[PDB]
Amino acid sequence: MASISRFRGCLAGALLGDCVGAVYEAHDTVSLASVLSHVESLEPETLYYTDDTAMTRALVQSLLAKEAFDEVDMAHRFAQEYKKDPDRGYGAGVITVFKKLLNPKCRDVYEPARAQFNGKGSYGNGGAMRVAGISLAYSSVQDVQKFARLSAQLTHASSLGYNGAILQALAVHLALQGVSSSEHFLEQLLGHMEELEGDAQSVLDAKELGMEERPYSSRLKKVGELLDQDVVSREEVVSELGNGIAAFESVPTAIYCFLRCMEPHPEIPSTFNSLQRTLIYSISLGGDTDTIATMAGAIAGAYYGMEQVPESWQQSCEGFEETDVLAQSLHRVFQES
Ligand SMILES: [Mg+2]
Ligand SMILES: [Mg+2]
Repeated sequence: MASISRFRGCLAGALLGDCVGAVYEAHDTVSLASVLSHVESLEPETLYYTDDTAMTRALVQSLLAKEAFDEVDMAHRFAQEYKKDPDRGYGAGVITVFKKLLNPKCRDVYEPARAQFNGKGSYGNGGAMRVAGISLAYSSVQDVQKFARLSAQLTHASSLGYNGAILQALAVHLALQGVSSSEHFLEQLLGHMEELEGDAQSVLDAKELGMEERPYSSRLKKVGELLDQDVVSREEVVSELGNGIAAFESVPTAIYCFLRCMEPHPEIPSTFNSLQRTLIYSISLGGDTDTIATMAGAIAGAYYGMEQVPESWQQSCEGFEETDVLAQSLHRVFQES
Protein backbone atom coordinates (compact mmCIF):
# COMPACT_ATOMS: atom_id res chain seq x y z
CA MET A 1 0.00 0.00 0.00
CA ALA A 2 0.91 3.68 -0.47
CA SER A 3 2.90 5.56 2.10
CA ILE A 4 0.28 8.44 2.08
CA SER A 5 -2.31 5.99 3.37
CA ARG A 6 0.06 4.81 6.12
CA PHE A 7 0.85 8.38 7.13
CA ARG A 8 -2.82 9.29 7.39
CA GLY A 9 -3.62 5.94 9.12
CA CYS A 10 -0.78 6.43 11.62
CA LEU A 11 -1.99 9.80 12.95
CA ALA A 12 -5.66 8.73 12.68
CA GLY A 13 -4.81 5.61 14.76
CA ALA A 14 -3.11 7.71 17.34
CA LEU A 15 -6.09 10.09 17.55
CA LEU A 16 -8.54 7.23 17.82
CA GLY A 17 -6.56 5.56 20.65
CA ASP A 18 -6.37 8.80 22.61
CA CYS A 19 -10.05 9.80 22.07
CA VAL A 20 -11.56 6.32 22.50
CA GLY A 21 -9.24 5.42 25.41
CA ALA A 22 -9.69 8.69 27.36
CA VAL A 23 -12.86 7.84 29.36
CA TYR A 24 -11.03 4.87 30.93
CA GLU A 25 -7.78 6.65 31.83
CA ALA A 26 -6.43 5.45 35.21
CA HIS A 27 -9.17 2.85 35.65
CA ASP A 28 -7.48 -0.20 37.13
CA THR A 29 -10.12 -2.59 35.73
CA VAL A 30 -11.94 -2.18 32.40
CA SER A 31 -14.11 -5.07 31.14
CA LEU A 32 -14.01 -6.03 27.43
CA ALA A 33 -17.82 -5.79 27.59
CA SER A 34 -17.55 -2.15 28.66
CA VAL A 35 -15.12 -1.23 25.92
CA LEU A 36 -17.23 -2.99 23.29
CA SER A 37 -20.31 -1.04 24.37
CA HIS A 38 -18.22 2.21 24.33
CA VAL A 39 -17.05 1.70 20.72
CA GLU A 40 -20.47 0.35 19.64
CA SER A 41 -21.90 3.67 20.96
CA LEU A 42 -20.05 5.38 18.08
CA GLU A 43 -22.16 3.41 15.56
CA PRO A 44 -25.66 4.71 16.05
CA GLU A 45 -20.92 13.49 22.19
CA THR A 46 -17.69 14.05 20.29
CA LEU A 47 -14.72 12.26 21.79
CA TYR A 48 -12.35 14.98 22.85
CA TYR A 49 -8.60 14.41 22.50
CA THR A 50 -6.15 14.81 25.42
CA ASP A 51 -2.53 15.80 25.98
CA ASP A 52 -1.35 12.89 23.83
CA THR A 53 -2.89 14.40 20.70
CA ALA A 54 -2.21 18.03 21.76
CA MET A 55 1.53 17.26 22.01
CA THR A 56 1.48 15.08 18.84
CA ARG A 57 0.12 18.16 16.99
CA ALA A 58 2.67 20.52 18.49
CA LEU A 59 5.51 18.15 17.53
CA VAL A 60 4.21 17.92 13.95
CA GLN A 61 3.67 21.69 13.76
CA SER A 62 7.35 22.23 14.60
CA LEU A 63 8.60 19.75 12.03
CA LEU A 64 6.37 21.33 9.38
CA ALA A 65 7.33 24.91 10.28
CA LYS A 66 11.06 24.20 10.20
CA GLU A 67 11.16 21.25 7.77
CA ALA A 68 13.49 19.63 10.28
CA PHE A 69 13.78 18.84 13.94
CA ASP A 70 14.40 22.20 15.75
CA GLU A 71 14.60 21.77 19.55
CA VAL A 72 14.05 25.44 20.46
CA ASP A 73 11.03 25.80 18.19
CA MET A 74 9.57 22.52 19.33
CA ALA A 75 10.10 23.22 23.07
CA HIS A 76 8.42 26.57 22.71
CA ARG A 77 5.52 25.06 20.77
CA PHE A 78 4.95 22.48 23.56
CA ALA A 79 4.91 25.28 26.16
CA GLN A 80 2.67 27.55 24.12
CA GLU A 81 0.19 24.72 23.32
CA TYR A 82 -0.10 24.07 27.04
CA LYS A 83 -0.47 27.80 27.81
CA LYS A 84 -3.17 28.04 25.11
CA ASP A 85 -5.12 24.95 26.23
CA PRO A 86 -3.90 23.54 29.60
CA ASP A 87 -6.98 21.49 30.52
CA ARG A 88 -6.28 18.63 28.15
CA GLY A 89 -5.24 16.20 30.92
CA TYR A 90 -1.50 16.77 30.99
CA GLY A 91 0.49 14.95 33.68
CA ALA A 92 1.64 16.74 36.76
CA GLY A 93 5.32 16.23 35.96
CA VAL A 94 5.34 17.80 32.52
CA ILE A 95 3.54 21.00 33.61
CA THR A 96 6.64 22.00 35.56
CA VAL A 97 8.71 21.75 32.40
CA PHE A 98 6.25 23.93 30.52
CA LYS A 99 6.29 26.63 33.21
CA LYS A 100 10.09 26.69 33.16
CA LEU A 101 10.14 26.84 29.35
CA LEU A 102 7.83 29.91 29.61
CA ASN A 103 10.38 31.57 31.91
CA PRO A 104 11.66 34.54 29.92
CA LYS A 105 15.19 33.68 31.23
CA CYS A 106 15.25 30.07 29.86
CA ARG A 107 18.10 29.65 27.35
CA ASP A 108 18.74 25.86 27.39
CA VAL A 109 15.41 24.28 26.45
CA TYR A 110 16.63 20.85 27.70
CA GLU A 111 17.43 22.16 31.20
CA PRO A 112 13.91 22.06 32.70
CA ALA A 113 13.53 18.37 31.80
CA ARG A 114 17.01 17.54 33.11
CA ALA A 115 16.06 19.07 36.46
CA GLN A 116 12.96 16.83 36.90
CA PHE A 117 13.17 14.22 39.67
CA ASN A 118 16.10 15.87 41.41
CA GLY A 119 18.18 15.86 38.26
CA LYS A 120 17.34 12.25 37.23
CA GLY A 121 14.62 13.18 34.72
CA SER A 122 11.14 11.79 34.16
CA TYR A 123 10.63 8.20 32.93
CA GLY A 124 6.91 8.63 32.00
CA ASN A 125 5.50 7.86 28.55
CA GLY A 126 4.90 11.52 27.52
CA GLY A 127 7.85 11.46 25.21
CA ALA A 128 6.57 8.32 23.51
CA MET A 129 2.88 9.31 23.30
CA ARG A 130 3.67 12.08 20.80
CA VAL A 131 6.65 10.64 18.92
CA ALA A 132 4.94 9.16 15.80
CA GLY A 133 5.55 12.35 13.84
CA ILE A 134 9.28 11.78 14.10
CA SER A 135 8.94 8.45 12.33
CA LEU A 136 6.82 10.11 9.62
CA ALA A 137 9.46 12.84 9.05
CA TYR A 138 12.63 10.72 9.19
CA SER A 139 13.00 7.55 7.17
CA SER A 140 16.47 6.32 8.36
CA VAL A 141 16.54 4.29 11.58
CA GLN A 142 19.57 6.38 12.66
CA ASP A 143 17.55 9.64 12.38
CA VAL A 144 14.47 8.09 13.90
CA GLN A 145 16.50 7.14 17.01
CA LYS A 146 18.30 10.47 17.18
CA PHE A 147 15.25 12.73 16.91
CA ALA A 148 12.97 10.44 18.89
CA ARG A 149 15.56 10.84 21.72
CA LEU A 150 15.97 14.55 21.31
CA SER A 151 12.27 15.30 21.01
CA ALA A 152 11.57 13.14 24.07
CA GLN A 153 14.36 14.82 26.08
CA LEU A 154 12.53 18.18 25.87
CA THR A 155 10.25 16.76 28.60
CA HIS A 156 11.61 13.33 29.64
CA ALA A 157 15.31 13.39 30.42
CA SER A 158 15.64 9.93 32.01
CA SER A 159 16.83 7.29 29.56
CA LEU A 160 13.99 5.19 30.91
CA GLY A 161 11.75 7.84 29.40
CA TYR A 162 13.56 8.69 26.19
CA ASN A 163 14.41 5.03 25.38
CA GLY A 164 10.65 4.30 25.51
CA ALA A 165 10.17 7.15 23.01
CA ILE A 166 12.85 5.63 20.74
CA LEU A 167 11.15 2.21 21.00
CA GLN A 168 7.80 3.62 20.05
CA ALA A 169 9.25 5.62 17.17
CA LEU A 170 11.05 2.49 15.93
CA ALA A 171 7.82 0.46 16.16
CA VAL A 172 5.94 3.10 14.11
CA HIS A 173 8.91 3.17 11.73
CA LEU A 174 8.84 -0.59 11.15
CA ALA A 175 5.05 -0.50 10.71
CA LEU A 176 5.42 2.23 8.00
CA GLN A 177 7.86 -0.02 6.16
CA GLY A 178 5.21 -2.75 6.25
CA VAL A 179 7.92 -4.93 7.68
CA SER A 180 6.38 -7.47 9.51
CA SER A 181 6.39 -10.92 10.10
CA SER A 182 5.42 -10.55 13.78
CA GLU A 183 8.51 -12.52 14.75
CA HIS A 184 10.86 -10.32 12.71
CA PHE A 185 9.20 -7.08 13.84
CA LEU A 186 9.90 -8.00 17.52
CA GLU A 187 13.41 -9.29 16.75
CA GLN A 188 14.45 -6.01 15.18
CA LEU A 189 13.06 -3.92 18.05
CA LEU A 190 14.67 -6.26 20.60
CA GLY A 191 17.98 -5.79 18.70
CA HIS A 192 17.85 -1.97 18.81
CA MET A 193 16.90 -1.88 22.53
CA GLU A 194 19.64 -4.38 23.50
CA GLU A 195 22.14 -1.94 21.99
CA LEU A 196 20.59 1.26 23.35
CA GLU A 197 20.11 -0.21 26.88
CA GLY A 198 23.76 -1.17 27.00
CA ASP A 199 24.98 2.46 27.13
CA ALA A 200 26.27 3.72 30.53
CA GLN A 201 23.39 6.22 30.89
CA SER A 202 20.74 3.56 30.30
CA VAL A 203 22.33 1.22 32.85
CA LEU A 204 22.88 4.02 35.40
CA ASP A 205 19.29 5.25 35.10
CA ALA A 206 17.71 1.76 35.57
CA LYS A 207 20.01 0.97 38.52
CA GLU A 208 19.14 4.19 40.34
CA LEU A 209 15.43 3.32 39.96
CA GLY A 210 16.02 -0.20 41.38
CA MET A 211 15.12 -2.08 38.16
CA GLU A 212 17.22 -5.02 36.81
CA GLU A 213 18.68 -3.18 33.75
CA ARG A 214 17.42 -3.57 30.23
CA PRO A 215 13.78 -2.96 31.21
CA TYR A 216 12.77 -2.59 27.55
CA SER A 217 14.77 -5.58 26.32
CA SER A 218 13.55 -7.91 29.08
CA ARG A 219 9.98 -6.85 28.34
CA LEU A 220 10.33 -7.34 24.58
CA LYS A 221 11.59 -10.84 25.34
CA LYS A 222 8.45 -11.26 27.54
CA VAL A 223 6.28 -9.96 24.68
CA GLY A 224 7.69 -12.78 22.52
CA GLU A 225 7.16 -15.31 25.24
CA LEU A 226 3.53 -14.17 25.71
CA LEU A 227 3.00 -14.27 21.95
CA ASP A 228 4.22 -17.94 21.94
CA GLN A 229 1.56 -18.82 24.50
CA ASP A 230 -1.69 -20.32 23.27
CA VAL A 231 -3.66 -18.31 25.86
CA VAL A 232 -2.62 -15.41 28.07
CA SER A 233 -5.15 -13.62 30.25
CA ARG A 234 -5.32 -9.83 30.31
CA GLU A 235 -4.23 -9.95 33.96
CA GLU A 236 -1.14 -11.98 32.93
CA VAL A 237 -0.25 -9.42 30.21
CA VAL A 238 -0.51 -6.57 32.71
CA SER A 239 1.44 -8.49 35.36
CA GLU A 240 4.31 -9.17 32.92
CA LEU A 241 4.47 -5.95 30.88
CA GLY A 242 2.48 -3.28 32.83
CA ASN A 243 -0.25 -0.79 32.02
CA GLY A 244 1.15 2.37 33.57
CA ILE A 245 2.45 5.80 33.00
CA ALA A 246 6.15 4.64 33.13
CA ALA A 247 7.29 4.29 29.52
CA PHE A 248 8.62 0.80 30.25
CA GLU A 249 5.16 -0.12 31.58
CA SER A 250 3.33 1.11 28.48
CA VAL A 251 5.41 1.02 25.29
CA PRO A 252 6.11 -2.75 25.29
CA THR A 253 2.49 -3.28 26.21
CA ALA A 254 1.38 -1.16 23.22
CA ILE A 255 3.64 -3.33 21.01
CA TYR A 256 2.25 -6.58 22.40
CA CYS A 257 -1.30 -5.32 21.72
CA PHE A 258 -0.35 -4.55 18.09
CA LEU A 259 1.34 -7.86 17.48
CA ARG A 260 -1.25 -9.90 19.36
CA CYS A 261 -4.20 -8.35 17.57
CA MET A 262 -2.81 -9.32 14.14
CA GLU A 263 -4.83 -12.45 14.92
CA PRO A 264 -8.42 -12.82 16.13
CA HIS A 265 -9.44 -12.52 19.76
CA PRO A 266 -12.14 -14.90 21.03
CA GLU A 267 -13.99 -12.11 22.88
CA ILE A 268 -13.77 -9.51 20.12
CA PRO A 269 -16.40 -9.94 17.40
CA SER A 270 -15.03 -10.57 13.91
CA THR A 271 -17.09 -7.64 12.63
CA PHE A 272 -14.24 -5.45 13.93
CA ASN A 273 -11.17 -5.07 11.74
CA SER A 274 -7.62 -5.53 12.94
CA LEU A 275 -7.12 -1.87 13.79
CA GLN A 276 -10.33 -1.79 15.75
CA ARG A 277 -9.45 -5.07 17.55
CA THR A 278 -6.06 -3.66 18.57
CA LEU A 279 -7.61 -0.56 20.16
CA ILE A 280 -10.46 -2.40 21.98
CA TYR A 281 -7.97 -4.88 23.31
CA SER A 282 -5.42 -2.34 24.43
CA ILE A 283 -8.13 -0.24 26.22
CA SER A 284 -9.41 -3.42 27.95
CA LEU A 285 -6.04 -3.74 29.70
CA GLY A 286 -7.02 -0.72 31.86
CA GLY A 287 -4.51 1.59 33.46
CA ASP A 288 -3.05 4.34 31.21
CA THR A 289 -5.62 3.51 28.54
CA ASP A 290 -5.50 6.72 26.43
CA THR A 291 -1.75 6.51 26.15
CA ILE A 292 -1.34 2.78 25.66
CA ALA A 293 -4.12 2.95 23.01
CA THR A 294 -2.68 6.05 21.26
CA MET A 295 0.62 4.27 20.95
CA ALA A 296 -0.83 0.96 19.82
CA GLY A 297 -3.08 2.97 17.40
CA ALA A 298 -0.05 4.74 15.97
CA ILE A 299 1.72 1.51 15.15
CA ALA A 300 -1.43 -0.15 13.93
CA GLY A 301 -2.57 2.80 11.80
CA ALA A 302 0.86 2.90 10.14
CA TYR A 303 0.69 -0.83 9.41
CA TYR A 304 -2.95 -1.14 8.32
CA GLY A 305 -3.39 2.35 6.82
CA MET A 306 -6.57 4.42 6.23
CA GLU A 307 -8.50 1.46 4.91
CA GLN A 308 -8.90 0.14 8.43
CA VAL A 309 -9.75 3.52 10.00
CA PRO A 310 -13.48 3.24 10.71
CA GLU A 311 -15.48 6.20 9.50
CA SER A 312 -17.94 6.09 12.40
CA TRP A 313 -15.13 6.15 14.98
CA GLN A 314 -12.96 8.64 13.09
CA GLN A 315 -15.77 11.15 12.64
CA SER A 316 -16.47 10.86 16.40
CA CYS A 317 -12.99 12.19 17.21
CA GLU A 318 -12.27 15.84 17.84
CA GLY A 319 -9.99 17.26 15.13
CA PHE A 320 -9.87 14.19 12.84
CA GLU A 321 -9.81 16.48 9.78
CA GLU A 322 -6.97 18.58 11.20
CA THR A 323 -5.08 15.43 12.13
CA ASP A 324 -5.48 14.15 8.55
CA VAL A 325 -4.12 17.35 7.00
CA LEU A 326 -1.06 17.23 9.32
CA ALA A 327 -0.41 13.66 8.10
CA GLN A 328 -0.68 14.62 4.46
CA SER A 329 1.60 17.62 5.02
CA LEU A 330 4.25 15.48 6.68
CA HIS A 331 4.11 13.21 3.65
CA ARG A 332 4.39 16.15 1.28
CA VAL A 333 7.24 17.82 3.11
CA PHE A 334 9.31 14.81 4.11
CA GLN A 335 8.31 11.73 2.07
CA GLU A 336 7.38 12.80 -1.46
CA SER A 337 10.24 12.62 -3.98
MG1 LIG B 1 -3.73 11.84 27.70
MG1 LIG C 1 -2.55 8.78 29.51
